[PDB]
Formats: sequence, structure tokens, C-alpha cells
Amino acid sequence: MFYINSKYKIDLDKIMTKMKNKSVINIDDVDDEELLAILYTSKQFEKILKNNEDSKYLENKVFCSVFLEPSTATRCSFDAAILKLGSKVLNITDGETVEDAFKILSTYVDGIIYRDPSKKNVDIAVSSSSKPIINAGNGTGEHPTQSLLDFYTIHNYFPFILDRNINKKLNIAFVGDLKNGRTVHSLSKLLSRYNVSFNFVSCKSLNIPKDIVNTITYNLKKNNFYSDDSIKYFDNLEEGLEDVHIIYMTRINAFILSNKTLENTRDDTKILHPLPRVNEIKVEVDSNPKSVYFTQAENGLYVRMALLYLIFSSTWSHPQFE
Amino acid sequence: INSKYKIDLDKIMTKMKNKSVINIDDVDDEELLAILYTSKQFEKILKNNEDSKYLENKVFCSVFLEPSTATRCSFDAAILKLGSKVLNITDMNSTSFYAGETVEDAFKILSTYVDGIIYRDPSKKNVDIAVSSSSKPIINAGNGTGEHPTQSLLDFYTIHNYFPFILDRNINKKLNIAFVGDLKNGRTVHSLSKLLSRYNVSFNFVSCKSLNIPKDIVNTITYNLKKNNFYSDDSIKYFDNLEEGLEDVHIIYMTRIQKERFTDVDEYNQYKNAFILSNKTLENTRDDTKILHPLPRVNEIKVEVDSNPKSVYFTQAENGLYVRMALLYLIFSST
Amino acid sequence: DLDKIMTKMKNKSVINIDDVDDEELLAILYTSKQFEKILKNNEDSKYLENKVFCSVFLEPSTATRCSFDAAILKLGSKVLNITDTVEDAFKILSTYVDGIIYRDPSKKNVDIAVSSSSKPIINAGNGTGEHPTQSLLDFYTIHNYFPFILDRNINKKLNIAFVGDLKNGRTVHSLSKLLSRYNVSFNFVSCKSLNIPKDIVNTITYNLKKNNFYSDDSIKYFDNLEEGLEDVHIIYMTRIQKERFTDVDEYNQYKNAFILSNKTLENTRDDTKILHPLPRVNEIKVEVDSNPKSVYFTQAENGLYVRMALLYLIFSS
Repeated sequence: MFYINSKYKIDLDKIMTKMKNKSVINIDDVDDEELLAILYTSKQFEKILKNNEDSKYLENKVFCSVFLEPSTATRCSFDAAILKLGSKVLNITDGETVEDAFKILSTYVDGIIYRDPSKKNVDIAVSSSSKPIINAGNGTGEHPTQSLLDFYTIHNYFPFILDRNINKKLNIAFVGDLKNGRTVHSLSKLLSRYNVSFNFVSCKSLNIPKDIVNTITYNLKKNNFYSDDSIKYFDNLEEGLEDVHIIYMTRINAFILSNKTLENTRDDTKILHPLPRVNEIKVEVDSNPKSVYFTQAENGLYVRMALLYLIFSSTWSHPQFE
Repeated sequence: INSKYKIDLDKIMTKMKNKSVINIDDVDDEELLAILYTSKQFEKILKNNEDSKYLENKVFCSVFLEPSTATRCSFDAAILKLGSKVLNITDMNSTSFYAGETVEDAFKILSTYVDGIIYRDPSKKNVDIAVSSSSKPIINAGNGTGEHPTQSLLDFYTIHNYFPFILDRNINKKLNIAFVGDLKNGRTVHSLSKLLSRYNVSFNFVSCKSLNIPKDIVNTITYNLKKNNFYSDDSIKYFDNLEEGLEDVHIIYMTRIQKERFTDVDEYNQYKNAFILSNKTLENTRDDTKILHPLPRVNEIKVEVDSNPKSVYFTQAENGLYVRMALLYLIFSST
Repeated sequence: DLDKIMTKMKNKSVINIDDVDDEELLAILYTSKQFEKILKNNEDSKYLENKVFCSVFLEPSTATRCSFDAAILKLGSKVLNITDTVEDAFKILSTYVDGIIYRDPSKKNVDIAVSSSSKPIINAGNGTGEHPTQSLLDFYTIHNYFPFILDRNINKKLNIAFVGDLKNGRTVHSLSKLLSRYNVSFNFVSCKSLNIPKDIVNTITYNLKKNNFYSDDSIKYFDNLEEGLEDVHIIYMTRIQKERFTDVDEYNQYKNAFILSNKTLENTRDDTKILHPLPRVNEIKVEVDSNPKSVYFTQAENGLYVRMALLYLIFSS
């Protein structure tokens, strides 16, 4: 019965007026209050589904899911969140200019989920749609709903990320393709709002982009959590995994995670991966209790249900007992 | 009542139950008024955020054997907003989906699982085959270069919103329309022409030589104008260009020039830049003229014309939701 | 007793016809008929509301995929659809949904899915030739016209002819297995090197022995329909599968042999019923659709009733 709303002021009626028909393109489109609301509402959706209670808290809405690259987990997670909420979805998986398409699609539906391998088209579609857009994609750019469900996963094991206490600091290692990884970019930016330290593990051409480091550095400094130990760079997993609460692995033989290479990590460390994987994580880590990547994917349902509930409701009633 | 015209909705719904809508001539005058009446009611409902769920727990199969945004997404949305359910086919080859099995077999089977089928196929002929073996009603969402009757109905709803007198068949109140672009392959032009020719309407047909309206559509138009005493030698005029063609028309109907039907890009290129609509080329048009385009569009209409209060093509697209909800409700309700 | 059988069936995967025992078959056929009754009289059919399924189809099987989707929707549930490592794929996919309908031409991928899925899978066709819901609707179609296959009455024997490509005909193998559970005798009609496999005859002989229904008349082999079709309650025809012959010449001197006509039906029983799992390549001439012995489209119809029946039994509560 004690959720984060017994811990922080979460006026869920005010915040939902502010989120009514909000578009979510980038993780900076979600503020402190909006993040609190999503995390609280994600927890309610988790409790409702896990007790097999009625989840149809958004009946009679119609979304269009546009996915112009293969997805699976993310596409099927959104489709599933929509159906569980009692709403319907029509689907595209591939002349017409982007703006015409979103002008027409937005006359037929209440909201659009959009994935495009192009980084720019989502801005175009946001300016021609008469309806709110959720970024599911936008190649190499951002993945805001990934960030939120990663955060929710992290908050579940490490409640103190929310406390903003100078003395309770979360250390996270990102590993793999940091350059192209829109999951790293989104989550970096989000974490850097909190008392967090970052180890970036990769090989030279895949290093974290300069301007992500500038955003992390900016945001850390804004809350007085910036020091010369905030952002360390690493060649290998030996150095890179030491004293991290979180290991976050990414797609792309130089950074393969094994039960051997987890021996010298913290006891309380938790392994994330947005998925899919190839060789980055060996089977045998699935059976290590520090593997939580499958709970993470699961959380994607509660968090995308929450977001959809917060953006498009009170137009049933509420998983806001508020 | 449309203001002056009673529809007995009871009678006409009985007459529409399980009707297939393949060609615009499958729909008569009384049925058209029923469709226009019901369309305005679903419009009023969706615009006042009222309950639209008046055809619940029906199951449609939408079968699209060629690309579509507007048409396939309006139908899906009409189905969902009405409270029914839809399974989708989007194999972008007619020959994938059949793969060896005859059309009559494929529809005899598919028809046993669902209450109605929405059918689009680049082939003209297959829809007739589907219709003769389907055990459930079929709505044609487009049969190649043939026809596109739900485009007709939503066009005419649009035109009637702005020029209510097409319905009067008054000798003194004539609608003039310009059709511009691919008239030979415009399944959209073929359906709306035929339909419009039942009323007091004159036709400007603007195109290049090898895209001119088919001969046999000029026969249907002629016969239908004569039938009602609205035919003269000025009814149907053919035009090189937009100067001559757009003179004194209430409706400018632009079509997409089909790239996807042209063995030579320079054959396509010379013709896709032939009929481009700008605000300049709208300066010498009637104040009350309205622009329609079934969309999508490429070069045909310059972005500047969106901001013109003569442009209604976005309203036309929207109207298709209300008309497809209307057609589905009238054909598929029960008891 | 419905509720004993259900509890045993709740959260059951169905991959192989052998996964369904006699009492499960009884429940499936009793429920399929319940749904047929309901849909035929336009009564409310929404007896499995608010459940979410994923359909993964990794080959063209458009009827089957469409039947399952229609079953899910008519029941009052919702479905999301996938169209073209596997154990990762299914761990994830199965947290999002209540159930999966999987079809894969791979032998190897369906066993893997079942072991990584936290949710029941229903096989909709695979690489091992198993297609249990085809077998169950085939069996329901027979039971419509010959209620007695269930009775295991020594006095009431069903007789079935299987015809065409019995070698590659995976639906035949599956349905044989299921039919040999009962008092049934088998005419296998083909040319030699497209004969019913050795080791299917063997599972049939085993089952008929198990239930005291085997004799020297249990299994006959035939050259031609004249003889093949003599005193049989059921004619099950099959696609001669071009598909499975490298070189189209070997296929052509094998595709023309067994064509069902009204002429070749004159000298069958009055009650005989003609099934085909379809598509068909007019090895059944169109004239036979109008013969009241053709039931292949009612067979396709029954798939709705059987796939609804199954989903209901595996996923209620």
C-alpha cells in the first residue's frame, strides 16, 4: 500500500491536465512531476495485471502504430499496452510526403505511435499531426519510452535514484555501441538529472558522443552532483564493471558478459539489456540473479500502459487513487 | 429529411442489408440519400464526442493487395469507432495471397470466418469473382483502373456539403466540375463521373492525349444527362490545359498521376508537371470553387494552396471516416 | 464432465495431436458444437472476453491465420500479429500476452518456443508435419456426419479412403493417428512411390491393436479410385504437392492420377462425405461442389468452431 506517492507530492490530477494530449518525442519532453506520475501509474498497472484485475482504463480510444523498421519487443509491447487498456490499434509496418500522411492519419485516430529509422521525420509528423505522437524510435536519436521503463526497472532495485541525496549515488556502466545506441542516449540524459555516476565502456569508433557527455555534465552540474569521478571511460569489462549498481549492455567479441566476468562485481548489481541480444550476454547469465533484462521487457508493458493512460484518459475513471 | 427529401430509413435499410457495393451503379438515389443522411449523423456524433458504437461485435476482413493509407486506414477506423473488429491482409502481391489457389476458393473459405470483406486488388476482374463465390457482402475499396465507389460517396458528400443543389435536379441550378490528371486510370474519376452524371452537372475533362477519360465513361455520362434532360453539346468539354479547363467550375477534382503505370519516367515526368495547381492558377476561378483530391498527392497541388479557403481535400479525407461508418452501418446492422 | 477436463486443459500447450487424450477430444468436440449452435443462430458468442494473444506466422498460411484471428475476435478477445535467438523472442513476447498461436516451417523452432514461453502455445502447422487443429476440425467434420467414431462400438466401424500424396500429406498422417484411436478401417489410394509411409501404417496398427479393433481388413492399399472408394463413409482428398518435387517433370507424371469427378462418385455410398483440407489444385473438379457429398467448405467452416472451442478450453479463468 506504500507507493512513491507516500514519499513525494504527486498531484496526479494537475499533472494529467499538463499531460493531456502531450507528445513525447525526447526524454526532455518529460519533467520531474511527469516522471513521478509515470512511475507511480506504472506501479499501479503492474499491481492490476499481476492480480488479474480489470486493466481496461482507456476503452474506446483508437491509436495508429506506424513502424517503418522491424521492432518486435517495442511494437508488440505498445500494441499490447493499447489492447490491455481496452483500446484498439490499426498498424503500419510499411510519393506521399511525411506531413500529408500525418495530416490524414491524425483525422482517423486519437494518437500515433511512430518508429522511423530517420531521426528527422518525427519532428515533421509532430507539426502536421492534429494528434499527439509517441516516439517509439527515430534511429540513432532517442527512445523515450525505453528510458522510462529502464528508469522504472532501476528505481525498483535502487529506490534512492529519486532521493537526489549527495551521499546516495548510483553508479551505472553502459557497454557496447554508445555512439549509435539511442537507448544509451535517452537513459544517460534521464539518469544525469539524478545523483548518478557513468562508466562508458566501448572501443574508440563507438565511444559515447561528446555532446551526450556535455548534456550529462550540464545536468549533473545543475543539481551539484558533478565531479571529475562523474564520467570515467574504459577499454575493458574488468576496469569498467567495478562498483556499478547497474550494468546496461547494448547490441552492435570485445565486451561479452559471462558468469566468470561478473565474479568481481557488487553483490547488489542488476544487469539490464533493452534487447534483442546476439553474443553480448552468454545464456548462463540468465540463471544469475543479477540478470533482470526479462523483468525490464516486462516493465515495458506497465510503463507504456501508464504513459498511454496519462496522455489520453479522463476524456471510465482512474488507476489514480492518486 | 435532408431538408426537403424524406428517407424512410426502415424501408431503405431492409433494401441495403447484405448488399455488396462493387460499382457506384450498385447504389441507387434513395440509398445515396440514406448514405448522405447517416454520414452527417456520424459526423455530428464524432464532433460532439458522443457514443458512435452502433455496429458492435461484427468481424470484417480487410484485404488490400496493393498500397493504401487514406482508404485502408479510414475503413479500419470506421470499423473500430462503430465498435466492430477487423482482421487485415497486407500481402503486397495479389499472387502471394492466392499462391496457386483460385480466387473463388479463397473467398468461399474467407467468407465462412467473417461478416463482410473490404477488398482492394490492382486487378479489375477479381472482385467480380470474389462477389460470385463470397457468402458475405464485399465492399470494393478499388479494382485497378475500374472504380472506387466509397471514394464517389465521400466526394459527393463533400461536394453536397458546399453545393446542396446537386440533389435538386433543377434545370436552372447546374454544378460544373473540372477533372484533372489521369482520367484513363483514375478509378476515382470513373466512380464520381458516373455518379455526378445522374444530376445537373457539366464536365471539363483536363488531361494529356493518352490519359483522356475512357470513351465508355463518356457514353455513361451522355446517356444519364439525356435521361434527365440535362444534356447539351456544352455538357462535356475536353482541355489541353488549366487556363481553359478551370474556367467557371464549382469543383476542381485533381488526381495523382500514376508513376506505378508508365514504361518511361520522361513519359511520366512530362505529364506529372503538366497540371500543377498554384494560387496564381486559382486567381481566375469562381469565388465559391472548392478543390478536391482523393490523395495521396505529389506535384499536382503546391503546398501554398493548403492555406487557400478554396482547398477542402483534408476535409474530404476526414469525411471518408463518416461515409464508411455510414455505409458499414446501413449494410451490416441486424433485426 | 466439462470442469474436470477444463482444469486439466487450463494453460495447456497443443503442439502434437498425441498431446490431446480421449477426454480432451470429447470436451473439444462437445464445445466446438456449442459454438456452431451459437454462431448459426446469431446468439452472443463472447465467452472469452479481455484476453490478449500473439499470432506468429513465419510462412504463408492465410486461411489458418485468418481462422484463428476470427476465433479470437468472435470469442471477445484481441490478437496482435507477426508476419514473415528464437528462445529470447518467446521469453519477451510471452510477458505481453496470454497465449501464442505459432506457425513455422522449421521443425526445430516450435519445440524451442514451447520451452522458453511462460504462456501456452497452440501449433498452427510446423516442420514435424503436426497440425493438430486441422486434425481436430477434420475429426469434428467426420463426427458431424458419423456420431459413432466416439462410441468405440465393435459393431459400428467407420471406413475412410485417403487419396493422393499420402507420402508428403502431413494432414493425412496426423488424422490417421487420431482416427486409429477408434473403430476405423483405412483404404490408402495412391501410386506406389507416393504410398502412405511405412511407419504411419505402424502407429495405426498399434492403436487399432491397443483397442481390440485390428483385423486383416483394417488397412487396404489401392491403385485407383474405382476400387479405392468402394464401401467408405469418408473420402479425404489431398494437394499433390509440386512444392516437394525438385524438377516439375517427376511431379507431372504423378499429379494427374487421382481426380475426383461425379462419374467416379456414382458407385460410392449414399451417406459418403468428401473432405479436403485445401487449398486444392482441381484434383476435385468444380462439378463436385454442387454434389451433396462434398463437405470441404463446411470443413473449413468447422475450423472456426474448433479453434474457438480450443482457445476457450485452454484460457478460461
